[PDB]
Amino acid sequence: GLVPRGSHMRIALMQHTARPLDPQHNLDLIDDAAARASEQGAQLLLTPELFGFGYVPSQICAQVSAEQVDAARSRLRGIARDRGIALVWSLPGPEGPEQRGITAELADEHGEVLASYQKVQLYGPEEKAAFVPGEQPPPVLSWGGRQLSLLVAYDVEFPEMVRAAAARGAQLVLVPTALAGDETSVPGILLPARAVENGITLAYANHCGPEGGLVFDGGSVVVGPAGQPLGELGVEPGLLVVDLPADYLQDRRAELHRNWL
Amino acid sequence: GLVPRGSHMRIALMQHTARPLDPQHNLDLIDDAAARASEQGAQLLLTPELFGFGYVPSQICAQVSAEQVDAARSRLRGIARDRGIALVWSLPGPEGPEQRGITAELADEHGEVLASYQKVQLYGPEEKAAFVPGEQPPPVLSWGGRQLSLLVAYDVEFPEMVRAAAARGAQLVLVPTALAGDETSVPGILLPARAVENGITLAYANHCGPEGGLVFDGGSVVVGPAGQPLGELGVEPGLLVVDLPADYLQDRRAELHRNWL
Repeated sequence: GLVPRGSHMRIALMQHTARPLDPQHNLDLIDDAAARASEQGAQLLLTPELFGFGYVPSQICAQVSAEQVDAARSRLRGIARDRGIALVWSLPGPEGPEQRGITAELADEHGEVLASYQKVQLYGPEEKAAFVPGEQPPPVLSWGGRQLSLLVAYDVEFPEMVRAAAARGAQLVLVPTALAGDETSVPGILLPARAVENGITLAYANHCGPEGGLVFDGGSVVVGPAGQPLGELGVEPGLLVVDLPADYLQDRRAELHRNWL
Repeated sequence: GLVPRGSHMRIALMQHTARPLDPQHNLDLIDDAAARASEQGAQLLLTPELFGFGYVPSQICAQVSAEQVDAARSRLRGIARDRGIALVWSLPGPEGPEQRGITAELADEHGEVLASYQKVQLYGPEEKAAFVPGEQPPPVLSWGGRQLSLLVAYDVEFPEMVRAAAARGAQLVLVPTALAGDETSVPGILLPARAVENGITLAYANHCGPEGGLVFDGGSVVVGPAGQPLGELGVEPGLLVVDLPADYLQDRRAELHRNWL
């Protein structure tokens, strides 16, 4: 509804099912969500991990070329510009099939790519075969009055990954994901802790329903600094729209912690 | 009740109010709990942070001598031996008032002190004035068929501290605490995450009720590896008795995480 008195940031999360290896279909779905989010007053849309090709790691490695990834990336830059909305997507990275990782990028409302990040924590044997892990810490950048960061899926389950973002100043961590198998503890136990233990907000945008042999949980959610959901979806497709409104980060004895991991 | 088929470890947690600066009274309370726990078949009793002198950091620094700490320590070693129960307590450390920290020690059922640990993460200005922070990682040792570790209070709120224990092999992390001010997020959001994110069990033994100007929350709890409470108390004094029955620890990219804290 109308923009509320105490908020100058409205975000949207797209939760939907992707079709393996059908980028025209999946990117159309993102385009539809982007238009809808923009009409609803959202300034940014977060979309799920690997949505443009479906969550099919071994098929992506075997069948999706670099030129086909770049074509999807171009289309997504165009959707950000043409729908006038910042957009976070996740595709394979730009290198050859055996050299690339899983990435996330943020384009602003002008279509300018502000940040790119390569998933550091790959999940399971299929992802580890299909992709190269990232080696760089999460980026943190000013946008819309806050410091935003990016992580991908399994990364958020590691307190170290969220702490790395918060250490660089992050306030709002945006996380494309692909979580299947009724893993309730991730959004139900881990995200709230990641929010509280850093004093940050996180947004987690999942696939939902059957896709690529798996059953995605939905459960997309935005969690505030007190660990409470500001908004959440269940298992069905949806567009979640949320208005955003002793100290751990300074107290942590990071010079000792770094020697004890 | 009777020892159950699938469990060979029964632990107890003492939740009670301490009297500031009255060790005879507070150590009697521990003795009472130890006897009761042993009768109930528990093999170990966990007791709260600084219970023997009360949670009064500035008064401990100003008024409690090293010889008075050592006298309390001796009494607690004797309670472990004489009640035939392993005992985790927390007192000031053994040094002079301006050189010591807040510690936790574990004595076995023979009264042998197996481990000592000095709290690394001091909470607030009063503790930081009254005590010196620890510089060593948490200890991990075999006892009762598992790897046990110790942390104290605020330490457990840092994922890095629990990860440091789990990295050394910990399976069961025992935590004397003193949590006041209706801080629900600690036992309600952070402990479950610390358990899940490491695949461990944690035990958290609090004070309860008014003491030393503060109002302790109770809420003592044992959390299993799925993040669910195996047993819990509310705000009243009690003796909680619990029978104990992709992979984060190996997947974490600790060599990168250590550079990003």
